[PDB]
Amino acid sequence: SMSLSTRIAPHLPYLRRFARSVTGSQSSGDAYVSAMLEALVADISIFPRASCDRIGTYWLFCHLFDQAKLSYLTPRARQAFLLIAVEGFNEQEASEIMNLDARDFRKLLNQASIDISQQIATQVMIIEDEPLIAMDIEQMVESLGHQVVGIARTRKEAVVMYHQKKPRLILADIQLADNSSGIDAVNDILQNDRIPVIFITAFPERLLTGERPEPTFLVTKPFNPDMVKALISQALFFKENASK
Repeated sequence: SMSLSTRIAPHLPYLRRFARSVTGSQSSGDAYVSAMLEALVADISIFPRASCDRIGTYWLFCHLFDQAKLSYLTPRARQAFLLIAVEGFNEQEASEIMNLDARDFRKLLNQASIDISQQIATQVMIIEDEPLIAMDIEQMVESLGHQVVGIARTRKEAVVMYHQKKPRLILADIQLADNSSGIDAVNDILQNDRIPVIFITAFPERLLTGERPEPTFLVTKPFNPDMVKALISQALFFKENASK
């Protein structure tokens, strides 16, 4: 109940999502989460005893790896927007996580909003069979300034549409009509093509165990524009730095 592991274990799945979103890969993101657990073993008292379990876990993760530091991979401004838009913390929770005053944290969100607005708009292909979901994500992507080149509903459509339209980013549901894997479909479609993919699921924790190959970016349905905006922004940032 008070057991230190039981306070931390339920929050590791979502912490890997934050780690993957900040590092750019499962291998790098999951590695930081494991290193955090090793750090806690060396000195168990580094965990905050009066914080809420989830806030203490994220605070510790940022405390160990951000004063290769996290800021070298994703600037703190964009980390601040990730904590709100993806990890679901409020402004004070995230400020406590990043150990900052409200004035310094609000300045980070504005800088993050500036950096994203300077990003070049991309062409997005959506793989989604449910119309209400495809309608929603298509409207959100275009509202953020990006272009939706097509919506594939089945794997067969997606193979045709991908080679026909050659998108620069893919938003794909993990499950399709016949319970077929959207993850397998994207993998078969891309082959060695290095195209950023963001997967949509109602249960992201199932792909955040760290026990097997898992996606880097997970949009949670029900989603909201901030979540999609941040994850698209991060996918484009890592792709740009890799190409340059």
